[PDB]
Amino acid sequence: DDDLVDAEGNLVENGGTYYLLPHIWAHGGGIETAKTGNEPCPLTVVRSPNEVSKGEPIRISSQFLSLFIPRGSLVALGFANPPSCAASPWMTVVDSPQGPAVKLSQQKLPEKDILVFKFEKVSHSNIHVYKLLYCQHDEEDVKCDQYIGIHRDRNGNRRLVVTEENPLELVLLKAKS
Repeated sequence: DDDLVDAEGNLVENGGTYYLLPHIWAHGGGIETAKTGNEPCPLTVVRSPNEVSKGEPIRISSQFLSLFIPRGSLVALGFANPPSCAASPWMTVVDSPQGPAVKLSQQKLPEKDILVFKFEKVSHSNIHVYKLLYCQHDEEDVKCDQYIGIHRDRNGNRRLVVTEENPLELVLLKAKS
């Protein structure tokens, strides 16, 4: 099984909320949302530039009713408290000229569209660190080797998108009740 482990050494609970913090303190803070481009509201998933900030608590769920999450299972990431305008708390990946980007949606999407992430163990580390993989849809299946990284746009928003270098390396801190 080899279940995902959180920042404090305890197994990650399937469906539990966690702050997705960068391994390296300097990289910034937690995950949030921001209104960018032509969006009518905060639909762009970004990383806070402030270290002291833990971002939004994020629910991490697989497609099973298991208590924990085996390392190779696909996961969906949703905000515990999504911005009012999103139809559901779940993140999804949307194509574009710039490339695939993590966004929220104004409509409820099918599971196959939100269960597109996968955490990957970062080797050479004492605390459990994980890269965040994006899993596209080949035929009817899926495949993940594209990593999610950060792209700072013209206004300083550190948008989460698929990048080819400097992928996110997170630790999952358990959010409080």
